[PDB]
Amino acid sequence: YQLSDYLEKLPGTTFRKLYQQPSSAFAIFRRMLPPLAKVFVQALLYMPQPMLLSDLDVWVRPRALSILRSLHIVQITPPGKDRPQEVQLTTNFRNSLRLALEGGAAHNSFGVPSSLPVDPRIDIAFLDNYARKKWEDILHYVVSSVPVHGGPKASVKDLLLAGRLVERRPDTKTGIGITQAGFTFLLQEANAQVWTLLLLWLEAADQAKAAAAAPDSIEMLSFLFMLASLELGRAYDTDALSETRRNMLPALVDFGLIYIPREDTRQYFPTRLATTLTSS
Repeated sequence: YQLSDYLEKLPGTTFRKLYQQPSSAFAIFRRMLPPLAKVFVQALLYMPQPMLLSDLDVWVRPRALSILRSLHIVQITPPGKDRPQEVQLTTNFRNSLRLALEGGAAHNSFGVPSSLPVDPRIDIAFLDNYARKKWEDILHYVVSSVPVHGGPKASVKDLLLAGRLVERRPDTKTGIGITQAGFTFLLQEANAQVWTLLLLWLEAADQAKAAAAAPDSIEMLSFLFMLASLELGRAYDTDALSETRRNMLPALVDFGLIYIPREDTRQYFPTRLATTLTSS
């Protein structure tokens, strides 16, 4: 619904930057492309030259409903461009997806688990309370902007404001009132709610870059996919991340996708919000 809509707006140049990254290409591939599109793309990545449409039809076989829809989804997202009789895949996407399917991606590009002992008090229950309360607060905030005829971190308020889930208002003590977006946002399922905010967190950095040209969204998104491949209740090693990702842990903590302990900022714990992402 949301990620798809977001992606359908992205210009080619970004897609090819995003597909410098196996995990990304493989994540999209895995959990955007429908059962058939996968099948079509597999063969396509394997076969020698930009082959014949008719041969892809011979690949199709049964059921025979999505034969059209599958062409569109493929057409919009990847850099898998074609001209009648010829249907190519973009080097970047090919190269990226291959490495992924051959499990030959950088060793240090995944959630490196941590050797350090795990505080007995940090269980799935803790990591659920934490995350839950974190989201409670955000939801309470956007709620407390509904006319009545502390809350979250300042960085989130400003993000909701920028996102137009909330609008500045002269009348109200808060200085803030709910938008129709905000209403819609409040009705969405906890998954859709997290994506709604994350996509804003992304757009924000574009809206910034654009001006600041008087990390990029792609880096932020890649990392998100990574966090969706990690395991819940397991501690991961901070140092193994790239500077750009070490530099995103605060935002994701604010959002409740990550617990750090104060005791040891060598181990980051993804919450259920982080691992669910792509499975929803």
